[PDB]
Amino acid sequence: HHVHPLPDSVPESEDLFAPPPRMQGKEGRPKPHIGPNYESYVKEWAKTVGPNSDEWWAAKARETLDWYDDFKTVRAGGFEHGDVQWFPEGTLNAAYNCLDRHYYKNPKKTAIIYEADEPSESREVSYEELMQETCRVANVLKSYGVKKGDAVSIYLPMTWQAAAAFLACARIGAIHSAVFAGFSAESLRDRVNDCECKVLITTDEGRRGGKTIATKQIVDAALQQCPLVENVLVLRRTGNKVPMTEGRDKWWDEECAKMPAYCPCERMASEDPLFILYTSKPKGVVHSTAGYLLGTALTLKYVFDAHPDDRFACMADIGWITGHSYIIYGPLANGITTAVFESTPVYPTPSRYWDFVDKWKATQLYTAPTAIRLLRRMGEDHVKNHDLSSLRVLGSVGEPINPEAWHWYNDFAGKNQCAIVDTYWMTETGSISIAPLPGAISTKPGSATFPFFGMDVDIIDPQTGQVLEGNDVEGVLVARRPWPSIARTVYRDHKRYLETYMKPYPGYFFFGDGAARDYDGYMWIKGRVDDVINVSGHRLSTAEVESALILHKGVAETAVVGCADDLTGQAVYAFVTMKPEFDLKATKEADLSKELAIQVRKVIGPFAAPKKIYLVSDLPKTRSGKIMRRVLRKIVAGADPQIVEEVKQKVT
Ligand SMILES: C=CCOP(=O)(O)OC[C@H]1O[C@@H](n2cnc3c(N)ncnc32)[C@H](O)[C@@H]1O
Repeated sequence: HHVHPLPDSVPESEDLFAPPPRMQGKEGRPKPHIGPNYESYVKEWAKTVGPNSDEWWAAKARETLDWYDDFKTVRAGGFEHGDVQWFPEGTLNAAYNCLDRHYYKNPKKTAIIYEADEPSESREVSYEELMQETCRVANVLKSYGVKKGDAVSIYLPMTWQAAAAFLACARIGAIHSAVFAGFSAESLRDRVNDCECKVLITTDEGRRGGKTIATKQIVDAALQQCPLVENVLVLRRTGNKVPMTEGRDKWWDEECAKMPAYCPCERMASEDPLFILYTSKPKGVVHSTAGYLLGTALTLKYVFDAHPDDRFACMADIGWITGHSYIIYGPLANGITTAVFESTPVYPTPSRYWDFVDKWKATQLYTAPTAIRLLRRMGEDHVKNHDLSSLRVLGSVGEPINPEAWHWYNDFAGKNQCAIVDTYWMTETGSISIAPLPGAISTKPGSATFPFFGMDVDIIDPQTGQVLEGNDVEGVLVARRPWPSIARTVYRDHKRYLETYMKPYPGYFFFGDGAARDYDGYMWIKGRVDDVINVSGHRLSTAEVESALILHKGVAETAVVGCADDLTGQAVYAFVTMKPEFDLKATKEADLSKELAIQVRKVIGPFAAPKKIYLVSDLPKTRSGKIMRRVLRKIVAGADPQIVEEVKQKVT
């Protein structure tokens, strides 16, 4: 075979995992929406793509969402000029479909499981309580003069009220622009200025992993260079003394106390912007209302086989698109219970995730590979002794998942009884693009499998632009047609939007990842095209090599980048993080990096061997969990910021 799976210790003949009994409607579990085999997936998938899919999408749009005014046209526009349209004549409100209509049905039903940084301070937040706090904040925003189309910045930590902040902006037609609680004043500054918002929401302080976040302090430093900001709503999260600017800053609780607990919904056009999300100049991705909301609802319902009574647990942060889509809009659109996790995976201990699952009986869990590798690094005592039988599905998101981690996830977290869904997508896709449907697809470690409804992808040659037709091919991934949840522009920078995604390969959407469709049709996302290494003509993906390195005993996490090599063009350079146990004194470093080079030669090839390996305590990662390989590539070429100092030193 030309295309090989990500290196794994299990033989390929014993590495295919059919949907287990919890996803077969047995043991009293819900029957999956799509099942039981790959055929049942294509039968429905094929309805959602091609020129004959309008009828299907028109129905799902009316099945999934409540509409103030119905739509006439289903889709229009294209990539060329960035004029994507979906249900343009229709109107709705995001807050209504995430709150009101569910409050009217079961008001005492839990909407949010607020898992506070301290486990004892956790509680349930019903829809009634959530809708009421949302309407109060909306009325506060309206009292500040916020109008439909105005941008509002949200600098909130993972407290449950962040959902109220989001939905309050969408209730009145404003455009919220959420920023990671923890970002520096300079990063916050640039994002508050680009969106030109006049209102800012934040807390006095944040709490994560037992460490405080001086949100109001960082905000004060930022707003010194944000002239437009006139009003700041400050939430009392810790109650510790923080500076408050007279006139500009008002307390959340005191402002909401003056307002009613209901607020009418603004009638939004399908294509009115819902939010701006800036990606780490700053790129403010913009999403519309109807299309983004429909994509998050359908993906959640089908990719996680969500049912009315489930308790979905996405452990991401709302500063990330993963939180936007699968903490707030997605789950609450479907009217179920969702989790707001304020802590880390290892506070107070590396058992927190599992203490959480058994406490609330999470029916699905959804986190990043960087966290799965973290818990793997901490031993199996923290997880082995839990029940966790309430789970049915386990999700990975943010990067390629090494089969080694995929197995640990499958073994201990799911006790080999849960489906593993490797969900591939981007901030610019709005919702999950390629992922296995858990009740129908048999999984391969590290493979996203097949594309989701509305997504028709192709493998194109990166230079010629020709479609590699069929199986056992590899290249760069691209989409053939728009999908409902696709981003519509970059805020006040539609040229960057077209030049980044639409002009590289005229006719398609350009994700920026390498991909391979193996002999069975499974898709394999190998990493960022920018991270590809060209060793004497061979194109090495970062997932291939990293997955191989983590196959050696004691390896915790790895990151490989490229650098100029006179003989080979580029050479591979590896940054390796070893587990706590591994005694770096007893074992010669030279002998270790030599065993690793061999490990790569044996499974990949004699060209993928690193020309140099660096041992480091950690890796440069973003808040979401992405490994910042561009940094490592820049260094070799000459979150926790203190990790860059160790790299510049260990490399030099
Ligand atoms: C997850 C959504 C939000 O991610 P965002 O911050 O927009 O970054 C998107 C990128 O994450 C990678 N990526 C994400 N999921 C996967 C995945 N499942 N496998 C491999 N790479 C992945 C892949 O490079 C993609 O372009």
